Amino acid sequence: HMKRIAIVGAGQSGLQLGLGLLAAGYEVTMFSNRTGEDIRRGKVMSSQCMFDTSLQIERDLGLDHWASDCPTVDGIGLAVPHPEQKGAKVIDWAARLNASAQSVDQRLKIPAWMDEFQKKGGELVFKDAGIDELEACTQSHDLTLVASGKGEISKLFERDAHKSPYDKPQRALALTYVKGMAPREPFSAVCFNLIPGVGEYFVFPALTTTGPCEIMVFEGVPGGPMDCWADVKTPEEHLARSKWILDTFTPWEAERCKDIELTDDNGILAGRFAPTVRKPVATLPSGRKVLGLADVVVLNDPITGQGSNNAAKCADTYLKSILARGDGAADAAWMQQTFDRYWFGYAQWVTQWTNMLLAPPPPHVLNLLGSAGAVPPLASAFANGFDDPRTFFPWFADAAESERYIATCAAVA
Amino acid sequence: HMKRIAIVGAGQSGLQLGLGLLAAGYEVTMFSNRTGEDIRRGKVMSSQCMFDTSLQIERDLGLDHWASDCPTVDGIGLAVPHPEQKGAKVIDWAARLNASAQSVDQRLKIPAWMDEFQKKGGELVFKDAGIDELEACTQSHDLTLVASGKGEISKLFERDAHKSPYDKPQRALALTYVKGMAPREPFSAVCFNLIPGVGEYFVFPALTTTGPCEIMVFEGVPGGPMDCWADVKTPEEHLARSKWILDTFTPWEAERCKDIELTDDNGILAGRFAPTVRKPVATLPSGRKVLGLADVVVLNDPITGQGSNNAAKCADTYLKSILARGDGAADAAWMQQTFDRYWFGYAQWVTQWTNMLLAPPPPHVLNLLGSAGAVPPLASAFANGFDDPRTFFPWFADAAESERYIATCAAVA
Ligand SMILES: Cc1cc2nc3c(=O)[nH]c(=O)nc-3n(C[C@H](O)[C@H](O)[C@H](O)COP(=O)(O)OP(=O)(O)OC[C@H]3O[C@@H](n4cnc5c(N)ncnc54)[C@H](O)[C@@H]3O)c2cc1C
Ligand SMILES: Cc1cc2nc3c(=O)[nH]c(=O)nc-3n(C[C@H](O)[C@H](O)[C@H](O)COP(=O)(O)OP(=O)(O)OC[C@H]3O[C@@H](n4cnc5c(N)ncnc54)[C@H](O)[C@@H]3O)c2cc1C
Ligand SMILES: c1ccc2[nH]ccc2c1
Ligand SMILES: c1ccc2[nH]ccc2c1
Ligand SMILES: c1ccc2[nH]ccc2c1
Ligand SMILES: c1ccc2[nH]ccc2c1
Ligand SMILES: c1ccc2[nH]ccc2c1
Ligand SMILES: c1ccc2[nH]ccc2c1
Ligand SMILES: c1ccc2[nH]ccc2c1
Ligand SMILES: c1ccc2[nH]ccc2c1
Ligand SMILES: c1ccc2[nH]ccc2c1
Ligand SMILES: c1ccc2[nH]ccc2c1
Ligand SMILES: c1ccc2[nH]ccc2c1
Ligand SMILES: c1ccc2[nH]ccc2c1
Ligand SMILES: c1ccc2[nH]ccc2c1
Ligand SMILES: c1ccc2[nH]ccc2c1
Ligand code: NA
Ligand code: NA
Repeated sequence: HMKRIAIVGAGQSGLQLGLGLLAAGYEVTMFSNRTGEDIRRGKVMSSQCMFDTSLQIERDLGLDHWASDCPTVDGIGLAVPHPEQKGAKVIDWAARLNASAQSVDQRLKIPAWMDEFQKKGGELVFKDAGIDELEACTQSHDLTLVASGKGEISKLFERDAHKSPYDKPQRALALTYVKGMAPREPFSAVCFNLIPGVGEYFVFPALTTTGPCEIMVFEGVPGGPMDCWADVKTPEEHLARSKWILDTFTPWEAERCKDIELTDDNGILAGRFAPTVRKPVATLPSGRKVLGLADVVVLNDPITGQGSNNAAKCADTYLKSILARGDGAADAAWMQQTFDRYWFGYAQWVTQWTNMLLAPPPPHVLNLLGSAGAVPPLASAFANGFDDPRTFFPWFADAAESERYIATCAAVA
Repeated sequence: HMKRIAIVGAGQSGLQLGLGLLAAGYEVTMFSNRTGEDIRRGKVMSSQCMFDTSLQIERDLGLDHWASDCPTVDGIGLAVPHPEQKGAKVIDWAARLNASAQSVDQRLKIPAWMDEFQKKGGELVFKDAGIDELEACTQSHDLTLVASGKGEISKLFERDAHKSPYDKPQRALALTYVKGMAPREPFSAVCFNLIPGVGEYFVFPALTTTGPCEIMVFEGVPGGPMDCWADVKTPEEHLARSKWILDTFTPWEAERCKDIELTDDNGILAGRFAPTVRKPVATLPSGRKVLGLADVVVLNDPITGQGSNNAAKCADTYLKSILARGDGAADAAWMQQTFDRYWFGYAQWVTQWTNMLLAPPPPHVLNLLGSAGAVPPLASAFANGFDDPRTFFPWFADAAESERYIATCAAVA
């Protein structure tokens, strides 16, 4: 009678997909390796800035439960320190987003969606799932998906070397969730601070388990002055190192932080990983097959702020493919084509752009970013491209095309 | 109080946009150069095969008025004549679409949407609009759009030479709407017949003013054996020349046509045009500005079946941009950014792919099309790519990437 879907991994993409499937009349089994409460009170996992298109995917499913309470992010700003004048910027501009972005802590969203999943009839099973659970799921369900993010079981899927130009981390990452930051005026924004040869500091308002906050995101070229977390062993030390980066590299941002505190002692993170794309179909010892979802198959560095946007868009594409398939077999071909539509239609572009941004920038890029400060339509294109990075091609990557786009923008300024 | 939008040109994109704007509470003025009835009873304009994503845009607006009555197109087929054996094919395969396509004659859809537009409160003005009407609209409306398709006033917009690699027609076109064709079994499809060095014949079921039909689409390399319409001066002669092409080049299709008749004497068309992209902002003598929509700014050869899909997607992107803008100015910068989002996010890919397909194919393409006949997942990717041609990049265009995609497909077959 009823089609039955198993999802291993209770994360953003898995739960969005599972909730959509329940609403469409499927039976859904989901495995989680943590309780909701331990997720709420555990370490942060991301900075999860979702732009309008991803937000709308959630709205269309009825899952925008924090829309009113979560602060809106209304623009993007970009600043570059002056090579000469201390504490001055040589580039400093901003542009409004055509529609707001929002960052709802996954510590809030994932547990609440787990609650909703059970209320809507999903079967939530608690276990650190392994091969045995995948073998069991594939015998009792029409389709089994792995949605375990950066978890170890994700390595069941073969690395796709041609889609993975990097095999090492390209940035040392850290997150710091704080209260008390002076609000940005006259509108909120993701404040991008690009430190040439050193790294990046991004900061924006968000909602966490103690209410509204701002999230500080730090990325450092490995071995550089912002690869600076190895000796940090306490929350107090993490807050202090966060303020040290701002004092040292972005004193204009330190002026907003004279009174910041951590939201909670678990509102901190540091780590690193190599960008990786994996093949989406994994074969179990039995010969049965499972399909990878979102970060299991496409894992990008957070520098472009796309992971949670990718997660929403991936789960949307997979849900649409399931609903269209009907009673057709969920075989390896269908699985692969489902991933291919996500990859070739969308994620290949997000991934190529993110991987290029991790490398040292060519000269036409500096000209582009500086020109944006004098050409508001170009600044606007930069800001709104974060909602659909396909719109950056080819002009972000090619000098001649970048000059042509600057000219188009200047002509309507 | 109310924002007011003028649209010059009562075509598919203009009417979809106008109806969406009325539903959102805007005042809309629209200019048409023909009455609804003369459109219904006049010459056909297109073959308007719309794939699922475009169909869903219409559904989401409540405009899928023919969904139940229009025959569904459930797949794509590809056939290539054998160079040796007479009347045989060396390639002949098909694949199912993940969701049906539909072709509702614009002679039906445009007049019915004009009726709906008036019923929903739009102001429909009948005049062959010129500069004077654009000058008048721009004084009395917040935003004026030109949606006149292949009409002469579209030339108010400057040709974009960098986005327009062609300045001459690349195919001699013809359309023939017929009754009596044997239905394709066991499922309907767009039957692609590629005649190397000569042209293309496509055929699929559709709905017109006399009910269900099939549409024959002919494209001929200029000066070749299928550039064969210049001496056709009557409907009877047009039907006969249509059957001659099938008898001569695709006798397997002629077997379905032993009993075909025209749906009506105006169910025929022949012509040609150069693919053209235009700059989207036009400046009137007064200095006020107007924004071009759909075929006014991006006009592709029909060979890839995308014009009406582009029209729906363009009007969707423009409607979303208007709704997000609120009371912000509809200035040249906003106009340009609205087009840019359509172009860089979507249409640049449809356009580049369509323009490459008009040129003689490189060897890796023949290998790809032949391999699809032995690799069903690749045939499926080919078919479903017509719903989002971004999914064809880069593997349709690059030999090495084409070989990699064939390998991915063969591994899950
Ligand atoms: C520092 C940092 C900052 C980021 N900032 C942003 C940002 O600003 N914007 C943005 O869009 N993205 C951002 N991201 C990325 C984004 O958070 C992720 O890409 C997103 O969470 C991916 O969703 P997912 O559903 O694939 O995985 P997740 O949401 O991580 O879900 C995976 C879940 O599976 C569980 N799991 C693992 N193994 C198992 C197992 N064996 N059995 C059962 N369950 C298991 C895990 O516990 C976890 O809860 C950031 C990431 C990092 C690291
Ligand atoms: C032979 C052929 C086959 C095709 N087959 C397909 C297919 O299979 N699939 C597909 O998706 N697309 C196909 N197309 C393309 C598709 O039909 C068009 O791209 C689509 O109609 C574009 O919509 P539009 O709204 O931009 O223009 P239209 O829908 O053409 O609307 C333009 C309207 O503006 C009116 N107008 C012109 N000048 C003025 C003026 N001065 N004042 C007022 N009104 C004016 C015109 O009379 C017309 O009604 C085909 C095209 C051709 C020529
Ligand atoms: C170019 C522009 C700005 C810069 N700040 C520090 C180095 C450097 C180089
Ligand atoms: C190790 C790594 C990074 C650092 N930045 C400043 C001091 C320092 C030490
Ligand atoms: C939005 C945009 C870019 C970003 N980089 C890191 C976090 C983040 C959020
Ligand atoms: C994806 C594809 C086909 C399917 N048949 C039953 C469930 C299911 C999921
Ligand atoms: C966002 C993130 C990193 C970047 N490096 C250069 C531009 C840029 C934008
Ligand atoms: C193109 C290539 C490499 C790059 N690194 C940062 C921006 C950028 C653009
Ligand atoms: C992020 C977004 C767009 C961009 N264009 C050039 C560099 C770059 C970085
Ligand atoms: C290659 C394949 C098929 C063909 N039919 C006619 C010429 C030709 C060339
Ligand atoms: C002119 C053009 C094309 C043609 N195909 C067959 C005869 C003929 C004449
Ligand atoms: C669908 C797909 C391709 C096509 N080429 C011409 C008409 C047509 C319809
Ligand atoms: C597009 C953009 C801004 C606008 N303000 C009023 C109407 C309108 C349309
Ligand atoms: C559709 C239309 C034209 C084409 N030429 C080669 C492949 C192909 C597909
Ligand atoms: C790449 C380049 C040119 C082409 N002509 C027909 C198919 C095709 C693909
Ligand atoms: C149409 C669609 C996809 C394609 N891949 C190679 C040629 C070609 C034509
Ligand atoms: Na300043
Ligand atoms: Na046959």
